[PDB]
Amino acid sequence: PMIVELPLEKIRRPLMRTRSNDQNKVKELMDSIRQIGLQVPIDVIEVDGTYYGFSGCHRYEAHQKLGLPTIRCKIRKGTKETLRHHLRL
Ligand SMILES: Nc1ncnc2c1ncn2[C@@H]1O[C@H](COP(=O)(O)OP(=O)(O)O)[C@@H](O)[C@H]1O
Repeated sequence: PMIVELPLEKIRRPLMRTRSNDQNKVKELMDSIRQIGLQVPIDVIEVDGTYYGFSGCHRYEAHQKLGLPTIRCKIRKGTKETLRHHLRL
């Protein structure tokens, strides 16, 4: 697993419907990343040449509200089942 800087516009976020993000943690992470940068890269799954992200909601929102183009990611080659497992009620 190689850490890659992926643009924010390429990570599909299917769980944005459940975006109960506390702006306090978001702003704390914004300040910390603006200080020392992102330390824990988010988890991204590649399926059929498309990137999906289910964790790292606060970090993603912080990168968005900080005006940063890319974010560090640890990409895992995934299948249709691990993509379907995350999309199961
Ligand atoms: N530069 C950073 N400053 C502060 N926290 C960071 C940084 N990089 C990664 N993190 C991680 O962000 C997490 C805190 O946000 P959290 O809400 O848990 O993340 P998520 O976005 O997955 O919900 C911690 O697990 C922390 O290790």
